Amino acid sequence: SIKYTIYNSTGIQIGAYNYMEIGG
Amino acid sequence: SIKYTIYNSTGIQIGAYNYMEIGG
Amino acid sequence: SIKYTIYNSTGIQIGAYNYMEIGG
Amino acid sequence: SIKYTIYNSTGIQIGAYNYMEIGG
Amino acid sequence: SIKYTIYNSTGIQIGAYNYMEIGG
Repeated sequence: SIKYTIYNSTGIQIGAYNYMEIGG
Repeated sequence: SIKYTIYNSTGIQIGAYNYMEIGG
Repeated sequence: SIKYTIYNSTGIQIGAYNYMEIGG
Repeated sequence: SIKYTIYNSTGIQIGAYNYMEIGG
Repeated sequence: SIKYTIYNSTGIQIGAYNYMEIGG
């Protein structure tokens, strides 16, 4: 019974074995 | 019974082995 | 029983081995 | 039993080995 | 048993090895 809610965000990854790089 | 909800967002990836790069 | 819902978003990728670049 | 629903969005890619570039 | 539904959107690509560029 898990529920996710996202508002006004940037850079969402939903899955496995993903790669993300965030730069200033 | 997982549920995802996204509003007014940018850059959504749903899957595996994805790559994402975010720059300021 | 997974369900995804997206509203008023930009840049959605649904799949594997995708590449995404986000610039400010 | 996966279900995807998208409303009023821009730039949707559904598949593998896709490339996406988002600019401000 | 995957099902995709899209409403009132812009710029949909369904396939592999696609390229998409989004400008502000």
